[PDB]
Amino acid sequence: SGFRKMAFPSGKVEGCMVQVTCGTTTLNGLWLDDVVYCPRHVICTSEDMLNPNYEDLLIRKSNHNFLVQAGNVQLRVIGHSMQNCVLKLKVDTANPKTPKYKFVRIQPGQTFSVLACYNGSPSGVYQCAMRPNFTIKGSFLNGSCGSVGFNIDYDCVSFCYMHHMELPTGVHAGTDLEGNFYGPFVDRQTAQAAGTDTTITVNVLAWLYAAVINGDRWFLNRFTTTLNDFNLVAMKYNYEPLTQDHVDILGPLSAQTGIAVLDMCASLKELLQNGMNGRTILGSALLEDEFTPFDVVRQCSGVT
Amino acid sequence: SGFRKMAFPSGKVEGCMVQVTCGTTTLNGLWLDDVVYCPRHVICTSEDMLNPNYEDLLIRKSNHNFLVQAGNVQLRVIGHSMQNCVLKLKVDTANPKTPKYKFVRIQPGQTFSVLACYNGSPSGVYQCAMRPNFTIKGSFLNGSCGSVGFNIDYDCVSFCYMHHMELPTGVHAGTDLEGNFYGPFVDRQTAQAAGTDTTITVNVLAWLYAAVINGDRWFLNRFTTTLNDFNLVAMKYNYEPLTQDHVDILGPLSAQTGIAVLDMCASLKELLQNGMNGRTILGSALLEDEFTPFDVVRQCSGVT
Ligand SMILES: O=C(Nc1nncn1C1CC1)[C@H]1CCOc2ccc(Cl)cc21
Ligand SMILES: O=C(Nc1nncn1C1CC1)[C@H]1CCOc2ccc(Cl)cc21
Repeated sequence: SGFRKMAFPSGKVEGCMVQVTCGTTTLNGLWLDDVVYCPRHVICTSEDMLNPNYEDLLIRKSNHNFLVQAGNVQLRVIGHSMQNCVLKLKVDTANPKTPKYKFVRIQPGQTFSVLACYNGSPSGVYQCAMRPNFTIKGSFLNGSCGSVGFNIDYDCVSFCYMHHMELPTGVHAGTDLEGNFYGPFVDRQTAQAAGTDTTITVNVLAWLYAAVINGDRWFLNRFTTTLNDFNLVAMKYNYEPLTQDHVDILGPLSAQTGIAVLDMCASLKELLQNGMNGRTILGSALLEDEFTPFDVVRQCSGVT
Repeated sequence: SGFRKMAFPSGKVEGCMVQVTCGTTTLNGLWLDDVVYCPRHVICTSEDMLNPNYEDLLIRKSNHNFLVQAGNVQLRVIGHSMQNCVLKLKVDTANPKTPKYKFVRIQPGQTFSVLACYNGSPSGVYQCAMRPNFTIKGSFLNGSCGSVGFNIDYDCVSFCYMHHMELPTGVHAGTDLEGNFYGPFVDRQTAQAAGTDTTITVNVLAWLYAAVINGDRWFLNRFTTTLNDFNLVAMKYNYEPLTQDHVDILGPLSAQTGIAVLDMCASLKELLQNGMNGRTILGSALLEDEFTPFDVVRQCSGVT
């Protein structure tokens, strides 16, 4: 038993991390097959970032200007192209450590692990959620750009995020591996305010199921509710509306614990209305929303 | 910016995980050089665990009874010995993926990453602290025994923990890599109650410094305190006593923020006495104690 904010093992992704330098800018790249993926803002100076014309800036760059280093060995760049906000640097060597992989665009509320890197070297791994306002709350310093988010299904790594920037509010923004930003954000140093950071309701419920499975039951009450009644309370508390799709997704957790989804919604409703009263749930004093129902099942079953 | 419960990249440790089976028991082992380390309770049946005589049980086991599998390939066991609560299985092949490593016995309050494994395969990685009562609060299911805790200094992996059991209270106990248990626990299915789980005061202060560095400053007050006055409050709240050694260890964080350690102790004192009042610090509603002052410096500087 016990429930932890668990990240995927990062070894498969560590073997893909490289350093990419263009001029005076060094960031991280992802080396998969004979392609290195990195944020296109590697071509920018700090001045350029204020209003960059990436196509115009890219004209002044040749293959030899992109310095790609894997460990202590240099990769030869034989091609470069821009796909949305990412650059794809074709190298002459396929990464021998390339795992089975996919590029996936996640939905808000989904979780992933981030392997934070600096100069192509891994510093740490943590679990994140794509917030409903399309930001992530990570831990990224200067040089962390190009660090990636991913999920693993046994031996296939699904890359879902590449880190690009920190908004003036300290939250993070990035793209999928096709270079498309999550949300309305652009790779420009400009006023970009995030929208409302609502709570991922289906994730909180999944985490409440994880608590029951792991012994924390104090919050279970004698009440039930309806999707409409629950949603009225969820609106008031900046919680995402719960749909029948979410109820169906919670089905296996409901079956395992014997607690109907709407009964758990009524427990969540009372927690929102009365608070925790100085108590904790799974060692947390707030309602945790960065565990999906799939993460809960996976962690509680031991998927390797 | 941003501060996350970050684990070390686990690739170096993933390459050491093997499956060890003895009879009907399968658990994880750590393969370093030509030795596989695993909990000695791999030789036990569920009945034996009630009152095992490990030396007597071990007499009935030969090298061929320990089945060691690395991925899909079997390792030949050419020797076996018991060192405290761990078995050391000598194999005929040195692990080609053996990283630079040390075996270290950590002190209560120190942190480490756990690579949770099942059948020699990694399932996930999370950051833990050795509690002051010598337990850890992990996420371990049946089959997770032999999963290890470690820290990394650039390329050297310091193994500090091997998972052995879950106490009836859901907390976890284990040994260092010499097989010595942390705390008073024994590898026997018996009444083993944990002592008081006090809060790691020096870690909370380090995390309060991390909050200031990352923008969360609401809790800073106009007060100061003394080590003795602070410790009176810390005793009342089941916080570990703060020593001058702890103040010295917080020195670089104090210097970076310009907030004297005793002033931060006065902030912590008011937080203990008044609570958070429904507010959060680094996205937490409670005082976090599983970040050491070294973790805070490391995360805030970007050590790879
Ligand atoms: O935000 C940035 N990258 C990063 N990633 N995670 C965190 N941080 C930094 C620490 C903010 C870059 C990309 C956008 O253009 C600029 C412009 C100025 C500066 Cl200082 C940084 C950046
Ligand atoms: O606690 C155990 N290992 C484990 N590790 N982390 C978690 N869990 C299990 C889930 C409790 C083992 C070792 C002690 O002897 C026994 C005896 C009975 C049983 Cl059921 C398990 C065990």
